[PDB]
Amino acid sequence: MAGERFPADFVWGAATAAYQIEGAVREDGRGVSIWDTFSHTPGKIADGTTGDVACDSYHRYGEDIGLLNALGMNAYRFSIAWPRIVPLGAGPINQAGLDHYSRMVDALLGAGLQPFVTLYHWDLPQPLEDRLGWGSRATATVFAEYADIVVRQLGDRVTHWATLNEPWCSAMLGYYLGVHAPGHTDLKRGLEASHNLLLGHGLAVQAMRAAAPQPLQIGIVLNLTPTYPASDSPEDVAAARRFDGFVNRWFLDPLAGRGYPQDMLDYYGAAAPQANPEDLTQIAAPLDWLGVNYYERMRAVDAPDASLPQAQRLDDPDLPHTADREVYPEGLYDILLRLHNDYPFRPLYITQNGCALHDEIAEDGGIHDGQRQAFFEAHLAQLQRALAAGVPLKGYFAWSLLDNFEWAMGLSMRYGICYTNFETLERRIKDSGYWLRDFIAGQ
Ligand SMILES: OC[C@H]1O[C@@H](O)[C@H](O)[C@@H](O)[C@@H]1O
Repeated sequence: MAGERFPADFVWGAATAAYQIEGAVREDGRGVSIWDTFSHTPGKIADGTTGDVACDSYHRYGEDIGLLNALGMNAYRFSIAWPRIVPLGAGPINQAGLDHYSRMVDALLGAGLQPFVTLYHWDLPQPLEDRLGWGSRATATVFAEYADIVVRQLGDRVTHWATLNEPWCSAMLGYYLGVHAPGHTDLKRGLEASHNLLLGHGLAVQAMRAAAPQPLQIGIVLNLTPTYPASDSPEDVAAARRFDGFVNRWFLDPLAGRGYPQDMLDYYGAAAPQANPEDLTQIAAPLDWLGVNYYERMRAVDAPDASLPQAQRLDDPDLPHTADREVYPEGLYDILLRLHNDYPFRPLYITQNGCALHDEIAEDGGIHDGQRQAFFEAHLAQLQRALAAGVPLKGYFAWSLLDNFEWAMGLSMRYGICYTNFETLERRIKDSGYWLRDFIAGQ
């Protein structure tokens, strides 16, 4: 319809992550990941669940393909589990793991679904964490070797690759705030991890281009949180700037060849890595695209007594909330306009966008998730505004294809466009999924 059309070659998909969906944690040579360790640690997961079974997608990926087909998607964004490919992190290959993903790629291509592969969505092999994990430069080197191994096997068929998904999460939630695996709580550890993740990224790009049998389109995927000061006071504006630095610019700027943002370097002081020029060069290895994951904004107030970056969220109770977040579609417009005007990355993909609700199977057997339908409608409206402004946006992936193991929240927190019955492993398309289907089909 008028003003609602996307390009005919637009990528339309849904996204998942391996540990969240696959299960089969010890099958076919898979090693132990930090998320195996962490979810089996008492108290770390809200509801006592683990990824041991999850959606059982290792075995049931064909059912997932069925859902993607029923939704009329043309792509699927998924991650490869490093523990299935190099079970010790640095060590022998596990060919059974590569063969699994090779079959899955062929199944997707046979269904007309373009695979968008993420190499790292948080499942670091535990042996590497025993040697400091992302706290060690050596983890970056062996990440790049893993990236080489996978591209050698799959790069004849998969053109679109991301290295990392959300390094801010891996570094800050995993090593500073302790809420994600491996669960450390130190700023310096988080910042060191952030550097070695970026370095791993850059080394992997270069290794991937060398190993690939055809030219690849290589990206990185960042979560970006547009930040707004709660008032125009100097204290609140500065807090917004610091939070923006903490999440967004700390990664955008070095990727853009701009070094680390100097305001944040000066703020972090000696807790930040010494970033020698050689490493910054590697970090800025040229990228073919950037993936944006968008959920929420941050409306920031100063919080002098809080941990760095001394900025807390002030919830606007005017705006409505999902099960776990404030809904703010216009922030997607703002962040895309910022990337378009202020940074060099292009084209752009929205690699995750979605929401969590208290979804229930209704008496009729459907899932009436109208707030999620409205979430998608409003965000896609902002993407059409962004396209109208000249933003080079080439695709959209709904987060998530199906309800899954939602990290520290366990099975409790449902982000799917399809409902997963975790006892029977049945999947059912929610109403929001049928809305997406029909919206995409109108294209
Ligand atoms: O809650 C937002 C988060 O959802 C998770 O399901 C995804 O794996 C993350 O990549 C994302 O940061």
